[PDB]
Amino acid sequence: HKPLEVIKIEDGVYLHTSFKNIEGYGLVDSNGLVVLDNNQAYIIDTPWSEEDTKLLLSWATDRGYQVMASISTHSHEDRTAGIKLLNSKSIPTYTSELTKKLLAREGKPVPTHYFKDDEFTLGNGLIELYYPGAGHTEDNIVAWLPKSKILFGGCLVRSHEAEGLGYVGDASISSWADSIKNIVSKKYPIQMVVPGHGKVGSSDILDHTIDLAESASN
Amino acid sequence: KPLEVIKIEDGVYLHTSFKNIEGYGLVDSNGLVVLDNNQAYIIDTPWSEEDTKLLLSWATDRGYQVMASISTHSHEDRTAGIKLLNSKSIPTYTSELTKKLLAREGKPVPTHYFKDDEFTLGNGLIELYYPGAGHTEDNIVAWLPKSKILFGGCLVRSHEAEGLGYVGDASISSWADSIKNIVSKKYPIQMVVPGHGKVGSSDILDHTIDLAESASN
Ligand SMILES: [Zn+2]
Ligand SMILES: [Zn+2]
Repeated sequence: HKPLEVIKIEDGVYLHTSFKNIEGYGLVDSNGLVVLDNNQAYIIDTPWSEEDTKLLLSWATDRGYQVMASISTHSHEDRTAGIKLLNSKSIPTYTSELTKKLLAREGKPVPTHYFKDDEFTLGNGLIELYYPGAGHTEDNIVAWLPKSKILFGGCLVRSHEAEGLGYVGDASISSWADSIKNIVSKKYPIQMVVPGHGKVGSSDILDHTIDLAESASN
Repeated sequence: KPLEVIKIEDGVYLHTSFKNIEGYGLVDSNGLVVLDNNQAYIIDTPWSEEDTKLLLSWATDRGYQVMASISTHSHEDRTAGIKLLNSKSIPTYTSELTKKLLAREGKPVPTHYFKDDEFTLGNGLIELYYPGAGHTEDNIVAWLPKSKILFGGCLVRSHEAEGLGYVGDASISSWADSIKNIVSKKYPIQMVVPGHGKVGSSDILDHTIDLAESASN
């Protein structure tokens, strides 16, 4: 597959995108973020593979950044593949309590840290994490970046160009619209929503996602 | 999600296996089981060794003898059902080119292989043909004279497909020429089975040319 791409999307916020070859279908992209605070770096979702995680770490360290932590937004592999490698480098890895326990139940590498409430911050205010309820998975969380006004929605949100909800084998479809409404209730002054797959868009990505969820729910 | 097998004609069964793609949804992949009396031939295996196991179980529970498999190209998916069949002493066939491509990539290799651009399997049951590069450099197709079905694998796209699929190893500018070589065989095609998506008519070929020429620009 083609290798990790990293592109600046705001002052101190970079989009990292990994790619998978899907036989029969084509190339599929997966997004996360790197957030900088002076020379400290925080990774929101790892890349989709251990080797693209290695490239992400090298991106940061070649720039003289110290990688302080990762947070993964649910237990699925496009969010967590790199937890094994970061653990091996002694980089703190974080999920929610629920995500950590799901990983453990499945015999997957676990983060070295977790948070218990519906809200938590990383980087002492830099990244606000929120659990809005089930949708894409029972455990999906979102990250709000108050300085850049970026909401990282992960797979709980769908890009404009997405006509469906994606992989729903672990989804709670009938809960999903309510969980997006919970995000809206936070009154974040969102100017960009970053989905787990596809292109970055505005806050109207939330309304789009509600439409898809309500349609599927029937 | 587990294997599905369904009859699409007397003696011909469609097997469809599924992958969970984690930002897109479920992706299906097709192959065939072709019967001559109780003797069964597999055209492409499920992309999983675990689904191939189930396809073999499907055949032998019905009391069929699995005579051979044929693989249409060297991609990770439709092979290493090769590994499994090899282990059960079931002959596995590919083109010689496909065989060497696998061997070069250190993948499991078929025990059997054919040299020319044409080969017939099962006493006239299955006709294999190499039309040129397209989805891949080595892709072959299988023609079934009895049922008048062409298995196009990923060289052909379903009527519903809007793109050529995974094009990483494609010869896009060679692709329309290769479909043309299939048309040039003048097979009395009643159906075409794509590697992905719904089975359809011979117009699936024209559709594929249209995607290929379009892409070529
Ligand atoms: Zn997921
Ligand atoms: Zn292929």
